[PDB]
Amino acid sequence: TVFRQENVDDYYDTGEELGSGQFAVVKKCREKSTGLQYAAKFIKKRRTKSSRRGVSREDIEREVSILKEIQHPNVITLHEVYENKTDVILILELVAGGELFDFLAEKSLTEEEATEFLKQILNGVYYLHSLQIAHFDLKPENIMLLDRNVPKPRIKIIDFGLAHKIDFGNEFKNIFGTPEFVAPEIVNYEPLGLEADMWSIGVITYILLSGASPFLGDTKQETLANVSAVNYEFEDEYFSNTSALAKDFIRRLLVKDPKKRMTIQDSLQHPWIKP
Ligand SMILES: O=C(/C=C/c1ccc(O)c(Br)c1)c1ccc(O)cc1O
Repeated sequence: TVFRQENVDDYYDTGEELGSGQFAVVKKCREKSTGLQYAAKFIKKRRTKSSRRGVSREDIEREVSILKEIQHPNVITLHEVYENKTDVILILELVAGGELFDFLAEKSLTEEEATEFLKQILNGVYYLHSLQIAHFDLKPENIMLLDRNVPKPRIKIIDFGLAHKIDFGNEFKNIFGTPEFVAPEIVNYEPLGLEADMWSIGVITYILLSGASPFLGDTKQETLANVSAVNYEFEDEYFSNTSALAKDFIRRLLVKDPKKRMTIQDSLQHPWIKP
């Protein structure tokens, strides 16, 4: 699939940089014809077949095709796609309130503050999983707020760069996600499905309530070894006033066997969440 090949700078002006990764940079932008503001994600293309730099066209097209399907209050919306010889440029909904990660560093959350965020995450993941879309990269960095100066900020899931459609209940690919948040089946190079996202939500919930990462080691290999062995515990120093039911929710997500892990529907019916 080909994208718009006119120069993006003829239709948008860019501003503040919003974020920067190995193969992409995101810049605030403004559409000249409407004054409306967006986030432009510039993805570096691969320059040869065998190269390891840049993102393969297959991977870029997969992300675009997923973004084109989704429309939900808790997921980013895609506006337009441009390309040139160097980059594919996704014009995405602007989410300007900052990361859940950075907002976390400002303060641990109470269970009410945590569940208010978590319920929005669960609602977005429920929508995705309903469409058989696995995100495969859920982590505080990919959860951003629309406005961080309200008592109950609204969140959006960003970054569909690892997301896959799961038409057969599992996909057999490598997911090089972030060690602290990937499920044991990713660490072990196993077939992957929607369950991997539910493990990541369990990790996110642990961090939201405690300020601490449950599997984090001193090196990436230690973190990955801890994930595979399900080597975590609730430290009393961090969890002593956290309810048992919040711990129960986490414990039913941080389950090695994906078949025994809570699904997204289970998580919404769990007594800690269900109203
Ligand atoms: O920084 C990133 C996310 C940014 C963002 C900020 C505000 C937004 O509205 C939107 Br959409 C995205 C990022 C994304 C992908 C990647 O491969 C590397 C990255 O660093």
